[PDB]
Amino acid sequence: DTMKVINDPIHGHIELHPLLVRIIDTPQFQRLRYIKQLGGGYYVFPGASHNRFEHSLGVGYLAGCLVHALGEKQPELQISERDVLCVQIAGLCRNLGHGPFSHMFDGRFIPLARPEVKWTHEQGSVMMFEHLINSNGIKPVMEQYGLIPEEDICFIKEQIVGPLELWPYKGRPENKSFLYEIVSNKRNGIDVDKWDYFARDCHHLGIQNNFDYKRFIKFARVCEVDNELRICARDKEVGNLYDMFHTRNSLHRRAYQHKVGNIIDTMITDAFLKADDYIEITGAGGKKYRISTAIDDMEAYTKLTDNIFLEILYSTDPKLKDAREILKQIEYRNLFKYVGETQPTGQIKIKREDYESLPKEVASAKPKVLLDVKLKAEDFIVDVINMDYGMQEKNPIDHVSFYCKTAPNRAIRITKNQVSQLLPEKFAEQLIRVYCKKVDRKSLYAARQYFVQWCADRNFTKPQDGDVIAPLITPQKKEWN
Amino acid sequence: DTMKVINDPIHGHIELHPLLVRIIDTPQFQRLRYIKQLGGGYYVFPGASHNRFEHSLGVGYLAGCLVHALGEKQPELQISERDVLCVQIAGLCRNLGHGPFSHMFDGRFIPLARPEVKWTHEQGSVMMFEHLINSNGIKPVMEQYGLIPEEDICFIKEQIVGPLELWPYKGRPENKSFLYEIVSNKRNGIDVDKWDYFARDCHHLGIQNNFDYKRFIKFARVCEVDNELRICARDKEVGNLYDMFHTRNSLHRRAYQHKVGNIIDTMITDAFLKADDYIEITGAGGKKYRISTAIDDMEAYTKLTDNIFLEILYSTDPKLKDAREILKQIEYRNLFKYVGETQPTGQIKIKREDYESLPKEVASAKPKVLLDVKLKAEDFIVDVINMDYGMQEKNPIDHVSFYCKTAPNRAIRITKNQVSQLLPEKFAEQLIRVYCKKVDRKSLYAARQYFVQWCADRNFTKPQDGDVIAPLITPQKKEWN
Amino acid sequence: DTMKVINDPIHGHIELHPLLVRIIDTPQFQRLRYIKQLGGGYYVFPGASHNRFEHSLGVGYLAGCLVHALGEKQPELQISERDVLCVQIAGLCRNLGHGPFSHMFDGRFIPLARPEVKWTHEQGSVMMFEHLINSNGIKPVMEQYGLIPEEDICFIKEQIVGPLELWPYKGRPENKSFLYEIVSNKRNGIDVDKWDYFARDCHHLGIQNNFDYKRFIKFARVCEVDNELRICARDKEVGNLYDMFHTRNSLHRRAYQHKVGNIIDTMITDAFLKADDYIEITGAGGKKYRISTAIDDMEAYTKLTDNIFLEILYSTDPKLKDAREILKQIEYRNLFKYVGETQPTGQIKIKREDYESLPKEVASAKPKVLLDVKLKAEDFIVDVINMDYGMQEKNPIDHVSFYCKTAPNRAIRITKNQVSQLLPEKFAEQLIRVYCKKVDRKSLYAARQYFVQWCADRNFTKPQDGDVIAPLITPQKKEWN
Amino acid sequence: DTMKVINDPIHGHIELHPLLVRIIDTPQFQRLRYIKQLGGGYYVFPGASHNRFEHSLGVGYLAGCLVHALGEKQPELQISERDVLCVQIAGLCRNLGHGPFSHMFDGRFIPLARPEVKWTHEQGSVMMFEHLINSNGIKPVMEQYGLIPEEDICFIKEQIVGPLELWPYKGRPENKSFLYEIVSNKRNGIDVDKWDYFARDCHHLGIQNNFDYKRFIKFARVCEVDNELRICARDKEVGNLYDMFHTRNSLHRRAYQHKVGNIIDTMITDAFLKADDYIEITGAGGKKYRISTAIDDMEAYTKLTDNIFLEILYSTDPKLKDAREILKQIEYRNLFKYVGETQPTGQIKIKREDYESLPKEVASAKPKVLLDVKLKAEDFIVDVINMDYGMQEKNPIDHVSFYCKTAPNRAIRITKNQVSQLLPEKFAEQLIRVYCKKVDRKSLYAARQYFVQWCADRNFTKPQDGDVIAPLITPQKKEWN
Ligand SMILES: Nc1nc2c(ncn2[C@H]2C[C@H](O)[C@@H](COP(=O)(O)OP(=O)(O)OP(=O)(O)O)O2)c(=O)[nH]1
Ligand SMILES: Nc1nc2c(ncn2[C@H]2C[C@H](O)[C@@H](COP(=O)(O)OP(=O)(O)OP(=O)(O)O)O2)c(=O)[nH]1
Ligand SMILES: Nc1nc2c(ncn2[C@H]2C[C@H](O)[C@@H](COP(=O)(O)OP(=O)(O)OP(=O)(O)O)O2)c(=O)[nH]1
Ligand SMILES: Nc1nc2c(ncn2[C@H]2C[C@H](O)[C@@H](COP(=O)(O)OP(=O)(O)OP(=O)(O)O)O2)c(=O)[nH]1
Repeated sequence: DTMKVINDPIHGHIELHPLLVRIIDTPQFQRLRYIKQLGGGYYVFPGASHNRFEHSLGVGYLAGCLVHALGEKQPELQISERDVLCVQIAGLCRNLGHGPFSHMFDGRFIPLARPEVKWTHEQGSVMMFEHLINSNGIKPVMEQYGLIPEEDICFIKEQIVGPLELWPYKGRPENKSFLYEIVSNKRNGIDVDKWDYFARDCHHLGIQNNFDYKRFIKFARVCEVDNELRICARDKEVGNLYDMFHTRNSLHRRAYQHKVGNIIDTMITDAFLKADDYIEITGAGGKKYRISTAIDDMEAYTKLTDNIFLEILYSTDPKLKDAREILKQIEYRNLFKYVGETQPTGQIKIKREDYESLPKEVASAKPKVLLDVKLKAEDFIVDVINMDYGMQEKNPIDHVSFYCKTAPNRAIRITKNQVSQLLPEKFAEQLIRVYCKKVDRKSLYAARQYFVQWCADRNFTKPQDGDVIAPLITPQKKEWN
Repeated sequence: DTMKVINDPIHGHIELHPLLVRIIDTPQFQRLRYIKQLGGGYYVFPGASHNRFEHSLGVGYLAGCLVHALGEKQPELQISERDVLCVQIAGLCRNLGHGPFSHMFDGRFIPLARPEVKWTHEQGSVMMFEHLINSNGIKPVMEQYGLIPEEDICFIKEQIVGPLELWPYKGRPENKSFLYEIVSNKRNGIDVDKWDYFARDCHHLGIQNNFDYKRFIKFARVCEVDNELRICARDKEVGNLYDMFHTRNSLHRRAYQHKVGNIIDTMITDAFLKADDYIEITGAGGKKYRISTAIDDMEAYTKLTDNIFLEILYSTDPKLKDAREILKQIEYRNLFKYVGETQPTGQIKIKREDYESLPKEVASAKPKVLLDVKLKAEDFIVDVINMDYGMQEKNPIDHVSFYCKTAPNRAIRITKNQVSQLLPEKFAEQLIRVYCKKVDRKSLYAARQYFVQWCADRNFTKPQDGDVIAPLITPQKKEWN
Repeated sequence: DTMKVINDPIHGHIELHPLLVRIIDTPQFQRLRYIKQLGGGYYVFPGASHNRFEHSLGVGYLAGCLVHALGEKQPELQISERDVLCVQIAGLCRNLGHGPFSHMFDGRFIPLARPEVKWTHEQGSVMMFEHLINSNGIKPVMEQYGLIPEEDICFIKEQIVGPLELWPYKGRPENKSFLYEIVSNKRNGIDVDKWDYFARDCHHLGIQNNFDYKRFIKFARVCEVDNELRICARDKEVGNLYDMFHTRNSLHRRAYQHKVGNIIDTMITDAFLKADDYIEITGAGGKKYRISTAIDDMEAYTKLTDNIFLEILYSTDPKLKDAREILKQIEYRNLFKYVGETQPTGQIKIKREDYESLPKEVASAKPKVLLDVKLKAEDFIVDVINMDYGMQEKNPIDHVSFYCKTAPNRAIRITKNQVSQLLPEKFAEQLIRVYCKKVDRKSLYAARQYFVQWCADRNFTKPQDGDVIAPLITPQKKEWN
Repeated sequence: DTMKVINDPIHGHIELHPLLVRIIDTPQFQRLRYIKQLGGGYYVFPGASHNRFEHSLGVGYLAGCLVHALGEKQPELQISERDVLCVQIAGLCRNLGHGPFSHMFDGRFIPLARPEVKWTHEQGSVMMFEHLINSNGIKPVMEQYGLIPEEDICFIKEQIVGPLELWPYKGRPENKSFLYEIVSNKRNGIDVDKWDYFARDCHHLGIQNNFDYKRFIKFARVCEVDNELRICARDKEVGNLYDMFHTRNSLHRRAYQHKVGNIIDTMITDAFLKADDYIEITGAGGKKYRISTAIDDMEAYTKLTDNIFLEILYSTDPKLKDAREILKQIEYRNLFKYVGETQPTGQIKIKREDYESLPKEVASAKPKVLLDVKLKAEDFIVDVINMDYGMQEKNPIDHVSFYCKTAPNRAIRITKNQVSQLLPEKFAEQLIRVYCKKVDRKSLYAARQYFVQWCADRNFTKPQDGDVIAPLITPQKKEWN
């Protein structure tokens, strides 16, 4: 068997080693063709038809580019072909755990369907990878190409999910620490997975990408930091690193958190929840699983993709009527109505436990306005979005090591003040979107009054259209004007 | 209510009139989200994840651009807002009739499943459009925005499929004949549908597009030709028009007729044929249809998309085992093996009626090579591809009218010699690909010997790799040496 | 005479009205072919070969696009063909006043050569425009196409330079106030000139542009604000508007203020100053002008372009030896050495009057570190860069009017807190770059010690490489540690 | 000294070895910043501001990419770092010999100014390279980095100009023959110089490029052919190779041979010829040269760039009045008028020696039409363009070697019949453009009559607009009708 070339619109011609091809040509990997990268986003950006499969190829490619570049510049690192292949495989396989409509599944559906369980796509990816290896006789192929399965499978999993539990890794030692910063960077989030989705999502969304990953690679080096060998960026690239996270935030703002994309994701999730008792997925030993329990059996999970949306949509069973009707309303674009957006002021943050109390709060507000209709808690959806630089409150650039041209082997730190006073002073905030399930004109008018009143009662920010949608309410709050 | 803006990666911001939005937001139109533009091509070019839905939006957009531009430059044409809307609707809806995996359905599956019927995507599009209008109460909406449904629905259908049967059209008169040249140009094939797929397919495939549709629009005018008002191009654009068809041929050669893309399409078609007795699709009156008969009932056809592939793949029914196994082999990349390509020589053309006799012919050849295995007719697939400039033998540029700068209202003709001696001497040819269903090394070696011998016996062209794959056969033919 | 089409890499096919063509085809306009958009930037980014001429065409094009879009959406504005042409002409002609190497001339050379005079490219553009009109018999042509020269020439000049001096404009009245916001927006800096250079500079520099001007145009409307009709943006676009200025800042940071591009601009300016007594430029009446005095006579200024660089470089006159030698050193890449960058802290701001005193201060600093060589004020260059959002300390978005979907004719305001807490807290800062004219290793080491000591003495920010370049000095300043 | 990174819009980040930087940072190399790649093309395509300098960097980059890829795939070739550097230097330096406005200088000016001499840019590049090496002490630097100047300078020159005059090369032996196929491919024209200008010219012109050089590199291998090791392409790439030449032809047709770009080049050449007696360029020993004789002294030639255009344009010397006036007319767009285009038929070919007789022939034609004015030989310009695939009549693909997947070390040939029947049947043709120096309406009408009559008299092809421009002449020729 020989290497294969794949033409990708983002990366051009990607060379795949025979071992990589063997891993790719399995039901577990090919499954990713049937899961949309941006889920409900496709229903707002028609270009975003792209799936997790092509993203995965790109991540594997870029992982190879970075590890190869480091090895070529610094032979002293002793990076090996075996190392390169393991990094590529991890890059290739770190999206294996995604479910129907990607983030919607891990972000919205599973938390509601199975609150007791803890689930992440990372854990899913490790489980799927194991299933892929075992179901397709990959281990023999790995030794054929010089890999040592026991150590290297461990190494690959560790790159995906982190320590499987002083040096916490078993797949490689401290001297090769930098290898763990390529595919999924737990230290500061600067990894090749972001680089591919920036470029790929932008290509499909029809929005341009400002981050130059090729430049980053060119300026990347490995230096000793606290007795570890780690990837360091050239000092002058610090502005570009801040911009990388800015680009991520802008993609979330324009696309991933689009108000309508989110509501479509919300509606699809509700449809899945209502279908969950009735859809069956056959797993290992012929046993039957549900959408919510397929995560327990990888054989079942292998067959859990975006297709479930169509299975529900095309169903005739009366048990599926409620779920089916929701999806049909999406098709007719009878969506829940966006009422508005606000943000908390000052120190105050909204806790995850409190999310459920929020619709009730909106319904409880007493706008001093005559209303034809009275709305109830159940008529409102409140979606809270945490926007940050990937490390909650923290500045990820405080967790980057740099080097300077006069001493390329000496790692240094750079503070925010040393860079620009125009940069963010905070690295996390919350957006609160409110929608109404009643779509009639009178209901929407009422919803706007409750919403703006709630904002005022809580001293949230004035909605941008507040003076238009609620001219009677906005005047009462002095701070607003 | 109001117009909507959609951001498209190819065209940027597309404005959709409220009437267009009403048509788009229906089950019949949204269905196109679930049908891949390039079908099996996605399995060779990972970027080609795009669906018929986004292509349809682009076609409607470009149809609007062209009709609008003509009206702005030539007020004397009396192009009306009603005309603009009807052209946009036709552009939007001319892909409604496509089936699962696009060309595979009309090009491969239906011809085999229903040889008696004559089916085209164009006919399908008209039927689906009628179903869309009737199922969603569109006619009242058309009247609201100034359309006259009887005349305008006729006009829209005519743009899609041609005369529904001296001026043959009923939707518009001879003085608006040019309007019929925008969405689906039956005169010479220069239409906005091609312009969108050139740009869109290129963007997703990762191959660059050489044709400038915007330039064409800028140089397009309407002139009187044989007592009809028709779209004419500036004389000087003739080279670019030849190049448009060159671009189309290159896209077919690189992508649409990719040997492996074609074989995947072939395998999927075989799977569908084997599943056809067992898959049920519920149509009007709760009644049940097959993949092959859903075309008879639009309610059933509405639910016939690429999902069928996954329904088969994920099935457990023993009756579907053979169909399911084919799709599973696609996943493992255990595909039928490409043996080679050849072409007829001289005046020889291969008739459609003779396609079935070809595998037998290959199996009947007697290569003077020792073979451990003997292959049979059923082990071979022979795929004949007709590559042309869209009008069989004819030069489409002979069916274009031009105008010159010194007399912009005077239509002229331009012959091929008046342009370049480097242009094609012929405008149609045939490519013949041979594959083998037995994938083992010995079988593939044998298949190569039969194939090259068959080529020699028929006086077809020497396969490009003939001296390598069949060194003992190739020497025999004098014409090849 | 008829309209002309120009193919532009940024905008595609641009249509130019015959009047515009007459203006373009003059020595005064064609001159812009010989002035680089980014001056010394070309010597760092080899792609940035582009000239002011093609930028000007793009600005004229976009000015037309915006005025046309507003008129089509809001017929009630009574925008006239005469208005459209005047806006296009202003867009076309607002770069006429640029001198050799663009910003370098107005930003560096003229302030040093002619400190008494107040010169701006805007003033230059008005003067050149007048010279263009008068020298080429344009006024008759304007009348031919329906313009009224007295009012319209005034209007065009006002768009370029602002009031020529309660409504301050004479070219158009308050009802057409929005027209003044297109070409050069004095209210908030959101104009089509920025939009072209973002796209064009990015195209040539090899840096991606993330601002979508076409989207902005689509969402732009005219609303009444304080008894003026002004351009308003859709409320939703506010994030994108903040990002427009972010993009501008990033282009300055990456490209326009590149440390080496700036030093090359500095060296070229020094060469021009040394050549100024000896280069002659023949103006009106055969009178001779200097590089520094050509601005006084437009006939002379017409012949003052980047050519002057080559005239000096290729000269043999002994008087030009010093100037010529500087340019020759640029060619050998024997440039002054970059020592580092710092910023003021707290309330501290560096005044224009204090710039020379800066080199002396650096030279005056006493490191406490032994040095082989002693450096003098004259050996240092200190370049102070004011980075802001175009309105000094002010937030330009506070000077934008918005509209909301529920009331598109009602102008509103949006504050920064209503948007994101991750946005800049400040909108202006200063960067201080230090270079050394002595390029030897010992001199450079000494320069680094003086520089970091100076930073510490002034309480400026710690240079990013401070611990590497000046390990002895960095510890002393507690604030840094 | 260390490697430098340059950001290029076409290639992104290009790494330059220190030796390459030393060569680049010389007056001889930096000169290329002041010569436009497409000469007069800039005056038709405003995007084409790019210069020979940035093209040269790209060619050096791609030369490195190809040689490095071959070495990585085939260690047995024994490609050395020394080899890589020499190939890069040749790629970098193969444009050193270009003169003002590029092709205009070698293609139009020198043939007229110095008919006795045989001059090519290739010869110029070798001379300039020698001058560069000797003037800047490069040989010691070459030795420092492991080059052997005697052998390697010879090798570099040979790559640029071919054998310096059975293996004809002295710089490398037959086992490294493939190295000579990278920078300037004398065998078939497939070289990295074309690849850069395709991409770069397209980027700037605003026309898309459809040739994928990266793909070509990926599929390139070295195989033994007639006792030489030569670069071979994968068999299936043959279509793409035909398309490479098609792309070249299309760029010539759309851009490089644009009728107006050519006439501007013609006018500039005439201006240079009229200025030649009076412009002085100071060369070695202070001696003076003319535009036409600067090619004799490299020190003078170093200072011969596009600036000559501006020196003439800005001159006041009465002796330069005639030359200056031509350039001023270009600025006013008072260009000679395009009359039309035709081609020879049958076997007819127009020799270089006969070009002079053509204007007289046109003037001699007797159209049987009444004319107000009589035109003379001197009023006509006849421009003959040879359009081919780079090898005159020959098919360059007949001079390409291929390999097949089954036997990657075995070189094969592929004939045109083996490929596509839609490909060109001829590989060379001539275009004849006629212009008139008299631009008045009566003169232009007369010119059209003479032109079409001449075409008929000679049995050339019917001009595309012939029936409009000469309705009384075209009916006469039966072949046309
Ligand atoms: N850019 C470009 N990409 C192509 C072209 N033809 C195919 N591709 C894409 C499709 C695949 O993603 C990738 C590899 O396709 P190939 O046809 O070279 O591989 P295939 O396995 O069919 O051929 P082989 O097994 O090597 O004979 O390149 C082309 O002409 N241009
Ligand atoms: N280029 C670009 N496209 C965007 C941005 N935000 C949204 N889009 C895309 C998504 C859709 O295809 C299209 C329209 O999205 P909008 O958010 O403007 O429409 P939506 O109906 O959500 O808002 P509206 O109903 O007007 O309040 O533009 C953006 O910031 N930049
Ligand atoms: N994209 C593209 N641009 C072209 C092509 N040919 C010329 N251009 C560019 C060059 C100019 O910037 C612009 C107009 O060129 P044209 O050749 O159409 O105008 P020209 O005045 O030479 O012809 P005309 O006076 O109309 O007979 O378009 C082409 O084939 N494709
Ligand atoms: N894409 C991109 N290119 C940049 C950026 N900054 C500079 N460049 C370009 C300009 C040059 O062509 C090339 C190298 O610029 P650098 O600033 O990295 O090199 P420089 O020699 O100025 O710094 P050094 O000597 O390494 O301290 O990259 C950036 O932020 N993004």
